[PDB]
Amino acid sequence: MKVYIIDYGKKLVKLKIAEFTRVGKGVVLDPFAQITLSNKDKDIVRRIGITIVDTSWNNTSQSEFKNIRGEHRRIPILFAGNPIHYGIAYKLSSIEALIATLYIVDEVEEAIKLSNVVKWGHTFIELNKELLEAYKNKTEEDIKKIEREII
Repeated sequence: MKVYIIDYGKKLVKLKIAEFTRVGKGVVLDPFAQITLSNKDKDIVRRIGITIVDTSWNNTSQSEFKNIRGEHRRIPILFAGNPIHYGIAYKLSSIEALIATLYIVDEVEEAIKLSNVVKWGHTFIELNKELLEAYKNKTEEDIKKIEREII
């Protein structure tokens, strides 16, 4: 699918997968969003795409997500599989949030090809795989109750 990035993430841009933008497009991954990503954002992702705001979980605020154009969705609980934040909840990198999004929108197939862009992409998947499987192609409410259980 198409991937966009808002910057005030060199990898995805170098690898032809993403481009920069000033205006949000498609589904905007937003930790401050009330609506959780589900199987209803599936066709928006396929036709329009995914917008990423390049930032950290710790020092971000809602001010940099607030007026971004597009459909705002948060990602359910997941654990970073990168060698820097391994095991820590919610602290996903840009490529991990992409892998997660693709998995949940019933596109597990491409969550794999993207996971080979980085050497630890495989680690992130198998660390959360049936968490990802329990998330895949499920409705938001079905996805959200599970998120509450793990906590």
